[PDB]
Amino acid sequence: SLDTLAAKLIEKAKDLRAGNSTTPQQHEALVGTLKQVQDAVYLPRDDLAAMQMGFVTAAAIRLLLHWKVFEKIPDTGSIRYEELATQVGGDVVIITRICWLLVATGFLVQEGSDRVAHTARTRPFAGVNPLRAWWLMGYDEYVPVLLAMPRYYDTYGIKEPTGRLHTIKAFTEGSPELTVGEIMSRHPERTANMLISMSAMASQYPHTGFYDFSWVAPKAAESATRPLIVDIGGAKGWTLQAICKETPEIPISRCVLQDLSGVIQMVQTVGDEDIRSAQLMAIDFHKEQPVQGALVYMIRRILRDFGDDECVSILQHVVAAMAPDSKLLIADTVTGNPPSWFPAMLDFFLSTIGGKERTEEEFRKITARAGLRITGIHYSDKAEFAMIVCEKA
Amino acid sequence: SLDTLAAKLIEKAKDLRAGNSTTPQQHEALVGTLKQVQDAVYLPRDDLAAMQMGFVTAAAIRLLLHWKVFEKIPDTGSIRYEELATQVGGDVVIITRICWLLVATGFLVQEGSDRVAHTARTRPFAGVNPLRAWWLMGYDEYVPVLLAMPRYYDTYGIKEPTGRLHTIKAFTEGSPELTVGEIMSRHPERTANMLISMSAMASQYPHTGFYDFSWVAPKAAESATRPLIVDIGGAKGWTLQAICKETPEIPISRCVLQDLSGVIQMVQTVGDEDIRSAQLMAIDFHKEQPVQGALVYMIRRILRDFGDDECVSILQHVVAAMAPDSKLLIADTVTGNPPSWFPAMLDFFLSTIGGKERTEEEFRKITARAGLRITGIHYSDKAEFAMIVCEKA
Ligand SMILES: Nc1ncnc2c1ncn2[C@@H]1O[C@H](CSCC[C@H](N)C(=O)O)[C@@H](O)[C@H]1O
Ligand SMILES: Nc1ncnc2c1ncn2[C@@H]1O[C@H](CSCC[C@H](N)C(=O)O)[C@@H](O)[C@H]1O
Repeated sequence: SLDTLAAKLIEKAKDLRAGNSTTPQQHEALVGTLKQVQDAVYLPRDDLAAMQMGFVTAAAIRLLLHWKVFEKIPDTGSIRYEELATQVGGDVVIITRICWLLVATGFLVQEGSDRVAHTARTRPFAGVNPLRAWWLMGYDEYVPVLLAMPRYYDTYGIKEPTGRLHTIKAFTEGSPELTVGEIMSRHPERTANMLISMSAMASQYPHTGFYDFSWVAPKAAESATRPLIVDIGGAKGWTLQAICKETPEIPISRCVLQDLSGVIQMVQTVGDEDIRSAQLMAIDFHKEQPVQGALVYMIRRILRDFGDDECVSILQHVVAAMAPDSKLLIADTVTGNPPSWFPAMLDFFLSTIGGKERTEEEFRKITARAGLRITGIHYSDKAEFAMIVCEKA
Repeated sequence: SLDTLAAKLIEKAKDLRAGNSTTPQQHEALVGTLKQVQDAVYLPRDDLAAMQMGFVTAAAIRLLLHWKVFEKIPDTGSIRYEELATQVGGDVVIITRICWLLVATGFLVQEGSDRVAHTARTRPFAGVNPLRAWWLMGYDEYVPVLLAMPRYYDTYGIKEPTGRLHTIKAFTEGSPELTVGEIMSRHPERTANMLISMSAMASQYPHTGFYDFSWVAPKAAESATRPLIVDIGGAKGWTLQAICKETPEIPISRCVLQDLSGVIQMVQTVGDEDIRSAQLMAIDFHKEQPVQGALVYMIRRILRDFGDDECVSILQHVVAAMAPDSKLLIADTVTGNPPSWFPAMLDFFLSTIGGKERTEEEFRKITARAGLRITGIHYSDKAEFAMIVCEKA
């Protein structure tokens, strides 16, 4: 309410006067209450004007990024607009007008009428760091695809986008007949930033803590030879390392990391001593599962990138390798009906490449097509991210 | 400070509890305080999340609008996603996934597992109305232009765009020979939407209530043909209708509604009997004012669309048509320095069409260059909006 929002501000202001910085918990509670109060107070004209302001504050940030303006405003203190314009090589009037938008929305501050300064909200834009790369990748790569969606569905019909061909992304790029991978292969720099981005995306999901792997240990004692955990598309093997650190009774040397050859060779050359103790295999999980009869096959944050038919193809190759008692674990969001905001947004972004976040019933459909039955679903603390446990039907 | 902000929230809360209802001014003030709270507590990750939520929500709204979903969701009650999908002729799965984005933020409500309902936030999208038209103008006609700004300034240099030709909008449209008004005026559905949007946001752009016209009604008696008010670029004459309703002794038949040929022809097709009884007239105000000796020439929300020199040239044509007792009235946004929140947003948008928001002093310098003397400036008490009353120097 208005009063409880006031109470959280009074508390913040008092605690700062006491040299006690804000808790992350305290911060999320304050911004959540603000949003609640805004949703209660704002009328539709306020909602829509706030949305339009969001477009122009992002466009202003993008333009000042392009002009290298945030780098020229010093981390502390200020710079005169005239001096900023000289260093940029442009007209002080237009540079000032763009800065004034960000002054009016609290991103920058003016010291007098003559000078401009960073705030905490703009310092991440003044140099190299993951937030600035994440920001630029969302803006440059996704906003035009979002704007192209009405035209996309005009062309293809109001139908769920499911293939690796004719994606919204590739359509936006002008090459719907190519895969996003064929398109990105012609764009070195953008391929570099797409690799930065989705490695940062996997940083946000827990590797362990919500699923008990210890049932592997008695199987590992009964059999000295059976492969234990096969990580299909496991990137640099960090999930396997975390699992085996968590349960030392699972020898990483009896686990298998599968990925693309370029990923495996850099694991062979730079990864830790434990991940190099594992069996490392270049594979194409669209075509093959080479390890036969392992206790566990794990597919983590992969199926979300693909439509139902491509997922069933991936799963059927694994099922063919499974022994009757093997488990296939899918680590992904089991999105709710209706979904919470973060998975709902991620699902919208996945629609541009042919993927989606699946409900429990949708996961049951594709696992059954592949000859599997879901026997448990174990949820993490994060946004319905879960371990789906499957056995042969 | 946080403490003065909390204080304002608390006193707002008390009046509501105490029975007194929120006046329009108090609503605008509370929204302003909530924005100040946002600027004071948001961190970069909150800004990134808000940018992403705004862009995704806008794209979901635009798609569901384009698909006629909001039209098919009943005004109250709920409708099954399957019925909705059948009625719009689309796949229930992709329609649900998009609705789920709006459900997650509270724009739509989901009932049970399979029904969806409007809220007050989405009913504006269900049919044609001024607020929806304002939002569509921003989103369809300007958001793609924001994305062209870096290329535009790489093409023409980092300098304030002040020309009526080669605007960023015309650059994006591919029509270097045309002003923005001409571009819009050549497409019937874009024109129709623009006309409807001119009644929106009366909270920023009031049509009556800040300037007294009753002095015109005596002058009406002094002649039978003398034009009383000439509405230069008056769109569909909404402002003339509002003036003539407020002062019934100004007959609309003695008023002239002027606009581009494509706009004025559409006004003929969609206008009611009242405006069709005025004198409609195609003009080009960059080159002419063809009505000589009218009592009042009104120039409402025109000068904001053009740069200084162009505004002087437009005003000069009108000055040349004025009789000695004529008045030239400029109705427009008048903001401070730096601009307030809403004019700051519009100033950034207007840079794409060669215009800007202005202070009172900036307007005084332009009227002086045009040979006008300002005899009064009558501000709205609810908006940064004024009537600037002028006569020949
Ligand atoms: N056809 C293919 N065969 C094997 N691996 C592939 C593949 N296509 C993509 N990959 C790999 O699959 C991974 C998807 S990102 C998922 C990584 C990891 N499972 C996690 O915890 O998030 C990438 O590392 C990529 O290199
Ligand atoms: N060269 C020109 N000659 C006449 N009208 C023009 C014009 N260029 C733009 N316009 C008109 O200027 C108007 C700007 S929008 C302002 C409309 C109205 N006076 C109001 O305040 O509600 C539009 O209707 C547009 O069609």
